[PDB]
Amino acid sequence: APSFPFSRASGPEPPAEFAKLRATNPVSQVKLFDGSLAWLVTKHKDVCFVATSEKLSKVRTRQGFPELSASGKQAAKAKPTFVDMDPPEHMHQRSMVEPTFTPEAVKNLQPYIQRTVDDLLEQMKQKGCANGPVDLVKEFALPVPSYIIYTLLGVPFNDLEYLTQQNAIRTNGSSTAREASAANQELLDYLAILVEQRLVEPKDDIISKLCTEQVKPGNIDKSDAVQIAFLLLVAGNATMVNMIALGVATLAQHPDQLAQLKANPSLAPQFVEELCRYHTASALAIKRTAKEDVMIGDKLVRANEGIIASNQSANRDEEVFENPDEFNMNRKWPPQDPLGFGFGDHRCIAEHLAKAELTTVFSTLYQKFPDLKVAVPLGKINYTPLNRDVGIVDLPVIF
Ligand code: HEM
Repeated sequence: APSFPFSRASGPEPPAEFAKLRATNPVSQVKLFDGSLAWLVTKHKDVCFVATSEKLSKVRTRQGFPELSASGKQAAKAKPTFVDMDPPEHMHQRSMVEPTFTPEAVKNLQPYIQRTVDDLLEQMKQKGCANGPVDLVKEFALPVPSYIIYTLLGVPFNDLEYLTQQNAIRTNGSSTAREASAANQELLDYLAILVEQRLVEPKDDIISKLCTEQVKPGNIDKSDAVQIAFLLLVAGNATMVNMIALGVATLAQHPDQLAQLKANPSLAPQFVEELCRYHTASALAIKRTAKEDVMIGDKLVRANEGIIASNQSANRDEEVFENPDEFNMNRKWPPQDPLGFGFGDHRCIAEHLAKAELTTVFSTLYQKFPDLKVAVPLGKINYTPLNRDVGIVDLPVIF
């Protein structure tokens, strides 16, 4: 059994194993870091089944849960938030924060999303690139999702830049373990203080809603509120940064489609849909253990055996998406959903927010900077390490 996670075939490409497995062995066994074996599911239809089957559990203290590293194994010891819950606990806690992320609520946020993107682009213009390329990640891709989610949680404007840097340190590939865990503690300590404050005078933010509607009535206590707030910050931020940067790089690689976006900014939604299918930047989140024996394709998965469902592979499934390895913002979409945000009850709570952010970025960026160019040869883009989710570490641009 091959070791899993697989390595990406190159900087921007999924692992090569997935296409071979989809063709010849779509439910197969892989070997995890600790020697245990898990089942790997690669076809779109089977990923949807794993994501919705009531016979499968996300509870991480069940025998067989497929942790992919040693830190995940010890993270499993902490009190769980709704990301690691089964029904009915899952929606009980998830519904406490879902009102901010509904399509209606995200529509109302759209002026603020646009103002945030406008302000950060205007700052980048004023900085200019007269002394060399600037890093689109540090200058734009990182602060846009960071400022928005921090602001929604309730962080005041003056604290945004420090906390944005600290959260970046958490996931930066060249951080030492001491740097990353110190940045992590910095974030937890700040959120605990913000929770204490909102308990005394609530404002109009997510932490205030939790303190007022759940902590004070006793449905959760203030430490749960910290954990839930922390989850909403760290679950998707690094992914948002990577999606923005991957979108720019992808458009640099497909000049004809960038030309269409420049001439019709209203194509941004379709560009975003294809971006999230093609670059599945969160590919290791759909993991389960079997509560009972369950049949998947031609394989029997026994109780207490772990399953990993690759939405990355599913988003390249030849049986669902015609020419899946071509980036084509003008593709015709089948009835099946792309799985960039997962599927079923656990499907990304922030799907609408994430897409609204991505759509605002790509309908604005080239209107502001019509000559935005990646400043290094495209073959020299600094992608994330091949053993990690696809992403871009830094992206020098001129404009
Ligand atoms: C483009 C950016 C994003 C992508 C591609 C993405 C992708 C995903 C994926 C694949 C999952 C697993 C869903 C499943 O189990 O079926 C997920 C879950 C989640 N995401 Fe996102 N996400 C993004 C942005 C965000 C943001 C901005 C936030 C927070 C504000 C967020 C919070 C979450 C949470 C809390 C979960 C767990 C939901 C649950 O188990 O009920 N994500 N996301």
